[PDB]
Amino acid sequence: AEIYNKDGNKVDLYGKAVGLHYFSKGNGENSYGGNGDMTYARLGFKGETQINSDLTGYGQWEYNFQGNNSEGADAQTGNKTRLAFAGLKYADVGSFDYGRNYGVVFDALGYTDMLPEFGGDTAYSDDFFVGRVGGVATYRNSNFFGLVDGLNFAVQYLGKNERDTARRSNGDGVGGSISYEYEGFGIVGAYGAADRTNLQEAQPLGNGKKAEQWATGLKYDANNIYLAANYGETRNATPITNKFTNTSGFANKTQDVLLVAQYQFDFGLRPSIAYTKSKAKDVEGIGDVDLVNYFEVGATYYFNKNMSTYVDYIINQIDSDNKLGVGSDDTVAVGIVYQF
Amino acid sequence: AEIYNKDGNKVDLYGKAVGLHYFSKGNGENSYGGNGDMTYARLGFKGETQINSDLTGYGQWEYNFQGNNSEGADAQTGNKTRLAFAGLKYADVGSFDYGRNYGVVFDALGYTDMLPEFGGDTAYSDDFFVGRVGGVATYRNSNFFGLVDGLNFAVQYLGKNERDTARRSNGDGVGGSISYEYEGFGIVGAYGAADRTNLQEAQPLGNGKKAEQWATGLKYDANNIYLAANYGETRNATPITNKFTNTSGFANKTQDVLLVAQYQFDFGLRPSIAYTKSKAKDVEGIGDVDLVNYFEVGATYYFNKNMSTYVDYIINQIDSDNKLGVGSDDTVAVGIVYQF
Amino acid sequence: AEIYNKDGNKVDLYGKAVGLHYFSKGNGENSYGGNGDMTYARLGFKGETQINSDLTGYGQWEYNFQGNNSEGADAQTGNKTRLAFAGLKYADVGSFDYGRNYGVVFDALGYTDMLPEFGGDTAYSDDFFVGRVGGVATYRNSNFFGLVDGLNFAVQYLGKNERDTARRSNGDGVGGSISYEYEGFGIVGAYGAADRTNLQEAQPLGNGKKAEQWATGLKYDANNIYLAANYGETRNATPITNKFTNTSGFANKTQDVLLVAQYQFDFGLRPSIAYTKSKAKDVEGIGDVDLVNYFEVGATYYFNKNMSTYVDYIINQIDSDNKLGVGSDDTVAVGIVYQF
Repeated sequence: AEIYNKDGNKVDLYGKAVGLHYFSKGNGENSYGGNGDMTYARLGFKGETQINSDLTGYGQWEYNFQGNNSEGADAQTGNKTRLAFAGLKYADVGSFDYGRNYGVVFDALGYTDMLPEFGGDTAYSDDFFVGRVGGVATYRNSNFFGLVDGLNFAVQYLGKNERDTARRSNGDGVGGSISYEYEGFGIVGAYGAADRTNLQEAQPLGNGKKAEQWATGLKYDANNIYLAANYGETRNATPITNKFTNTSGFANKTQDVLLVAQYQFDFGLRPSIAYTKSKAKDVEGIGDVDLVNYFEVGATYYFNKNMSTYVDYIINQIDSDNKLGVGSDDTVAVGIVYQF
Repeated sequence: AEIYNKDGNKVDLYGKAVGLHYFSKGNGENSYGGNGDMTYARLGFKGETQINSDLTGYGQWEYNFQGNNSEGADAQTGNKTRLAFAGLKYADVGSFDYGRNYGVVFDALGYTDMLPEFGGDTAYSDDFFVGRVGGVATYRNSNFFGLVDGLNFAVQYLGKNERDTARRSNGDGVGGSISYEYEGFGIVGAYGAADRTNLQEAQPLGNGKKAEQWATGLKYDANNIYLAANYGETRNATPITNKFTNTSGFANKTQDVLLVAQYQFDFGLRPSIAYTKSKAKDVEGIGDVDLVNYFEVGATYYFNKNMSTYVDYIINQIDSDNKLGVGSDDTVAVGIVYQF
Repeated sequence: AEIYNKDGNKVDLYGKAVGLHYFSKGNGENSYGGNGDMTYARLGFKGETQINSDLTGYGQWEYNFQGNNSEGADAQTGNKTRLAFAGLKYADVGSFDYGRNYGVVFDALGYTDMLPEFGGDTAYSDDFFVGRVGGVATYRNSNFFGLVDGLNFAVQYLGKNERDTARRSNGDGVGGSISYEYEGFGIVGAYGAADRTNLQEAQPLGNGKKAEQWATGLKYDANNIYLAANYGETRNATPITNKFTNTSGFANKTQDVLLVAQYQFDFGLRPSIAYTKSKAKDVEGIGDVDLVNYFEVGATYYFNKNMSTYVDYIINQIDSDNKLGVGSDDTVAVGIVYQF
């Protein structure tokens, strides 16, 4: 909500309290999403100041507070800053921002990251360019310097983040996206490549000095209908774990497909149908194996802009004999959301 | 404070900065409350949106930031989300919310949880139904569907929270409260029962498959006078530790009494007198032993709605030979509170 | 930004999102500031309520959220409450506040703590009176009870904070500051002395039962010019580490000098030149050694009150053979700041 707007500066202080519960069978160790309380809250601010008629400065910060921990020792589990960046936007020359932000390959993966609760499975955090990452310098142009309405592009510089863990690290890299929107249609293409750290190369799964990710996207977004498809491939970038062996690393290559179809009724209801499949190829010792593979059916009911409820159901197609130990059980999520 | 109210949505962003210091003798390892700096801050939001004339949606989130840690390694000690829930309220049919919220037995224990600093000793966090807990689904009715003014009830469903620690866990359970208010008087009754996890049953103190808690409450709240009494009993629910042995678990049964008498002067001062006693019975190897036992004398001075100061003094009656090692020294707390 | 002002209470909710990157050579283990992403965000509130015409109550809380951690296990690294206090201000009698606040010796060290990114090197956190500390009771008088315009003083009581670490602990102590301001000129003097804990005395570096810190300050602050000098000395208070040996403790004595010269152009640019040097003396086994020693050159460009960018460059004069292992490489910091 906009809580301040004076002298050229506007601040939006936003957040949500999500009462959320996952229903699966087991111990929930063989299901898609897990089981039990998943309640969380979000808090963030978004600021924008008009320096002059052509120049805008902006900043954004967003945090995740889990609401399913006790008030004991595990109290901070899962808490974290999601976004933290500041930038400048100038006329039709473009915008530049630096900090913790979305990788450029999410410019394409955002097309299908619209399910009520699940979906967006290949947009991993701290995984080069597909999700939220630290230390990215992003340059974005809209409408090709004001000359081609609807044609955008971006280039992103990713600085090395040598962390304690192979999973959360990355070396330097460069990525870019180009997209075109016209009358409800949109097409995007996005590609990133980066070096891998020593710690990443010491991992038993995956071999290579460079990580690459690319995705394509196609959508139709108008007349209360939302249809979108993504196709992407990664080399040495998708994090995987062999549960049997307890060995971890990156998939040599993945081939990813995500499809979503939703419809927004005027009275508030928004059904959703999706299909997601991600398969790893050439995994040392396993060969080809599915990482993700389901059908989704769900609905969101929007009481208004501040309140909603949803049910999200994953009809998991992972087989029980999946070679990496990837869970095969279904998951149903039910949620009540207040937001401002 | 209400910082936003537009288009049917109102957001209250609230908080406090509490400069707080406990005074006790020792090393403060044999006193009631401890000793030294206890400064903390609170931040929270409360939202409510009017969907239509009969239907309200709401959400609340509240966090505790300790202000007595260094900026080093111990910086997060004691920080945590206290509340995180969202719900819907419909006409006279009732309200339903889900998330981290107060257990239904706090519907009765809240009567005497009014001391300036201490008190509310049996309303433990993450302890089934007596305090703040995760994964509770709460249904509350006011005025018996609009037919009986002042008669309320609630039913609460508690989902299993299988945590790392016996102390912070719980199995499934159901609890309820009924209360009646009339012209300054109020009477409540509240009861909850839940399964205990394996980890809870593996503990050396306490034996049983089910945890039960109930409390009764009586109050008089009018004419600047506040008088309240609680009587409650628990089976297998109150967490205890034998400091000598360093063995921990739950008290087979407890018998709890809490009394409070306060008076609010018009000029700002609010003296308080209270008495609290909680005794465990049938503790393996100890027999009957006091957990809590004191007299309280205190005062709060309210400069206005935003500022106050208080002194809270605990005249501890625990004996020095208490068998579980429960501290016997007095504690004095002094506090300066700014809130919004 | 002031987001609430009604019925005598005003709340300022403030913050910033700082996209920040340090450039140094190495592994950055021999540079002044380190290397890589240093993005962070700040969130805080400042409240003030007018109780009556002579009496004001106030509270402040401020937190640091790092933006250069992954969303994994290291997510909280560096997060912490910086300030948390509440107080009362009465007419010309003075103000009193208690909580986590700046030590009184920062009353003098604040003179030169004005660099764009670095500087303020001897104002360590959780180090008795020179920086932010927990459990301080501060009394401050302005204009000598309203009788001497520009003459101020403060007295501060520091309570023992017996922490897990020698570095973040302190015993009881008392400190004070006196300062005088007149037509752009300001002179301050500040001194604090405290007991040291057992854990502090068990450390291999430094010998003594009491920690002392004092600093003097002189500034000229008017006509867009800012010039300031600090001179200070510490006994048993400055934390040091011998990287070779991996032994840690406090410097027996330090002699500290800090100089800053800045100029504010009307168009937004504010160049800065500074010099800082801190030398430890009588360090067990080393003799005299430099802790800090550089020249700074930098600039901040202020687009307006909400947006700025800066470059801060440290021309390090530490030699490569420095006996404690103190880094000798330069550091360049570049920052884009949105604030509200």
